[PDB]
Amino acid sequence: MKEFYLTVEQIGDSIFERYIDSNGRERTREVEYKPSLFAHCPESQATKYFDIYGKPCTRKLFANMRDASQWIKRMEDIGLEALGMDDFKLAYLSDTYNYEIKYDHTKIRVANFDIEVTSPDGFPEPSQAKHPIDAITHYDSIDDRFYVFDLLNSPYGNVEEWSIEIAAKLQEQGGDEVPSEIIDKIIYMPFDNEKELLMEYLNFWQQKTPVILTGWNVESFAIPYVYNRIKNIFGESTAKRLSPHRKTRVKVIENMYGSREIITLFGISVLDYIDLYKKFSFTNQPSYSLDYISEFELNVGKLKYDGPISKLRESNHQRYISYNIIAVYRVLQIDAKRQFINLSLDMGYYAKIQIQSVFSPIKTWDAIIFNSLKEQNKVIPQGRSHPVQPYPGAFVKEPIPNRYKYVMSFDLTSLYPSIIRQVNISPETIAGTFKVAPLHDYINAVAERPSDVYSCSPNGMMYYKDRDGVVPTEITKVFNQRKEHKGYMLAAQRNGEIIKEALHNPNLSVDEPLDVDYRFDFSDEIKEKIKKLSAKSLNEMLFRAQRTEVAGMTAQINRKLLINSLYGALGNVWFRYYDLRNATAITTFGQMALQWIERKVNEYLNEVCGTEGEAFVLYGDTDSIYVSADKIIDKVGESKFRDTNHWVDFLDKFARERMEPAIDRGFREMCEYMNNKQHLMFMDREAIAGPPLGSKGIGGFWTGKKRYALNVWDMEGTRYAEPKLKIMGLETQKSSTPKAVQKALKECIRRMLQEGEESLQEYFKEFEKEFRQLNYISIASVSSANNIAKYDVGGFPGPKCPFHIRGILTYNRAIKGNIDAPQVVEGEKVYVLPLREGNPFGDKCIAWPSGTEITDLIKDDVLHWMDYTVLLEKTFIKPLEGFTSAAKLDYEKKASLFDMFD
DNA sequence: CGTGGAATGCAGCCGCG
DNA sequence: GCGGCTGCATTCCA
Repeated sequence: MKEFYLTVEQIGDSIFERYIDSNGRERTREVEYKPSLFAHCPESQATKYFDIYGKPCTRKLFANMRDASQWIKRMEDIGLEALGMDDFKLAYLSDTYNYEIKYDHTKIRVANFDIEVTSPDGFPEPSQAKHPIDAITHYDSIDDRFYVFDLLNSPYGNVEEWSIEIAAKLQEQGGDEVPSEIIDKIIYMPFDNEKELLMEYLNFWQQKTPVILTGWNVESFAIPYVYNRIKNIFGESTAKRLSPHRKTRVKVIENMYGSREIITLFGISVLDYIDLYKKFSFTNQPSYSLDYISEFELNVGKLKYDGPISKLRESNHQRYISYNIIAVYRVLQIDAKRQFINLSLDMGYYAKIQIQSVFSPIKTWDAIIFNSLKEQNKVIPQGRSHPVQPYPGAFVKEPIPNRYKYVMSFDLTSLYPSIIRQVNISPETIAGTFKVAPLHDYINAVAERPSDVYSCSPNGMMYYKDRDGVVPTEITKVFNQRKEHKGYMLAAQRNGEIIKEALHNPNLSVDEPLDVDYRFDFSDEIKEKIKKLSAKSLNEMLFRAQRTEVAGMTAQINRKLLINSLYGALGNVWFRYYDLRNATAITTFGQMALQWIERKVNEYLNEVCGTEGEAFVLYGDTDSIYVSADKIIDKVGESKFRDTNHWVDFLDKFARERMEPAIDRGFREMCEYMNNKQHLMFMDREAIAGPPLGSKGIGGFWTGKKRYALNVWDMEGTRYAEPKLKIMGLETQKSSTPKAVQKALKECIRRMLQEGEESLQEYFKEFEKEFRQLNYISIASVSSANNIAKYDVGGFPGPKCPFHIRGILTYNRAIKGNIDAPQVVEGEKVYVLPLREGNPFGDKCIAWPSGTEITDLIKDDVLHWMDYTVLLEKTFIKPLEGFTSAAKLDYEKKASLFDMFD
């Protein structure tokens, strides 16, 4: 098989690499890699190397990376550019694997673990690791086994062994309900003392050293804990065995008002699934704990248990171990879904970099570009330093707060990557500048044409139209790849149909499954060849037919990820190809583009509706625009439509046959106006919203920028059986809104958009009448408490102490002198509730930890003094008032008309 | 080290017979 | 007594 790398590290003058050799066996090797950097040389000197600017460079082959680094230093002291890949691991990787990397994940050891540390005090700080590790479940992808290490005796109790039989049983049976899929994949290992446990684990760890290390928070907890626990009990060199090259290093990170340390293990790639999630989930959740995410992704979280976790081992050691096992597994399941590990591997090997760098847009693109330029003997620019100079971004139209009955949204395809291609923006394509006129003079097409020789941008930047830019070329390549892969898909879906006929018209003749490439389209000599084929073996020809299709789908996703993570890199000063003028060129262009089309779409909808100067475009936002179709409906009559689905088709037909052509004509003019290298501005109809035909409901409403709601029926050609509410920015997406409320808000909105004023009123009056009878946890506002002691002057609010930080004070007091009371930990979230004066608590509000009910020590009184009026008014009424005001509706009859004023 | 647009809860001032 | 503003807090469109 092809030979690929697992991990690479540079340890002072040496390259340590773990890799899969030609026979599939894992290997590790040390190499005194000889790096090569480049310097500019005179034309007289003949070479095959030139920088991206065409200037000739002489190649310099150093004896060791140290010398190379030393050289770069001297070059900075003289003031001369030092071209070449400064990251020697990348270079080494480029040379050792100069060909499309093809790996077999089946040979890559992916470890997934979690630990348990019984702690009486607070959270057991990893940097200290003051308490014994009483459990470790470590899953190995190569063996597909869960290795459990159980501590039988510790200063916190001596327990019996964990029963697998009991673990398999049902809850109602006194069991732990550990799934039947992993019940036979468990290997239990109890121990008498912790030293015996740690040393056995560390030993197992040498036998099956992970290549990829994952888990939930394993990088900020698990790893540091185990490492420090071992370093303190045994010495530091023993703790270093966690690294296959016996090298570690502590890193420091400052998040908010404090810091945390992680341990770097040379020779391993740590992809903490919590970070992996946050980066590729693209679904911001209110809580990122495994229990929340697992419940939200798997529809079931981590096992349940009674009493505090710090006492679970002493109270029910059986559930304690099972809870540990299930924790590891829950993460494995989420991955069975999102497949973010694979997403990392295939992405890392594409760019040819350390898998853990998949977290950096910069590192990935620098790696991708470096490899391209290298193939054509070109030398990359020297990483230069740049002052963080904020530049303008996307244009967002200030909407007129109001209701909108019919709406049609349109979006531009990959706006930023597109503009880079169309204008041909790149550090080496800069040709010159030109007298810049007010952006508006460009949007209304009244400014002088920038130039008739160079591709231009509204910020005054001019680019060569002939030469191919380095950046643009590279994006285009990825775009072209995403396409060639949809091709391997939209085909492996049809070639799979000519095979799906296994029972439709089966045959016989028992033999091996037909040998053909399911990817590339089938042949006629093979289409007629599948006649005399066994219907039994015919199934395997569909396993690959279905496999290839997915293999394709799992191909474009990665490509769009790169495409989308380019502008950021390019806009990031630490990027090799960064350039402030280019970033502003891309971005300012986007603005002209979005407002130029706005004008066109308005000019057109007026010259089609007869109107003189109507504002059809009610909102814009970076790359999309929302249009009002009201005038278009009235131009035919709502009565002239059978049902809702009838006026919907009308608009769709109108957009594709009238709008698109208008839009494209328009954008083409702009391309000619800016004398761009190529027309790439493409819009597509996105949504179509409106109220149910013959219903007193309003279309939707806009409160302000980024804040609105629509009732959509057709999203990009996809008609819904039931209209879906598209609420954006409103308080329904606000995690801080108590359930009962945030719920009641969506229903308030729905009634507004599909039923009308009167319906909304009926609901509001109902909800208020049935508010007290709602659960106190449900009607409570959630908040995260940061920096509490800063406003805690002896148990009381300090310098303008926040509302949520106040209640924490009233709480810390009410339970001051109790360890059984749920402790409110800094950096976490808490429930908040107002209190009526005269309350035996001191303050006007109280807040306790989240996901937990108020301690029975003060629960009774809290549930007796919580100010119900103040509560509703602030979380329901106040925000609904925001919606109804903009929508021009009342949520309460007899309201005042003059309120809108003063 | 992955870049700009922008929309509020409170918490305290200041300005007026 | 409540009407302007400003305190950065915190989240979210692209």
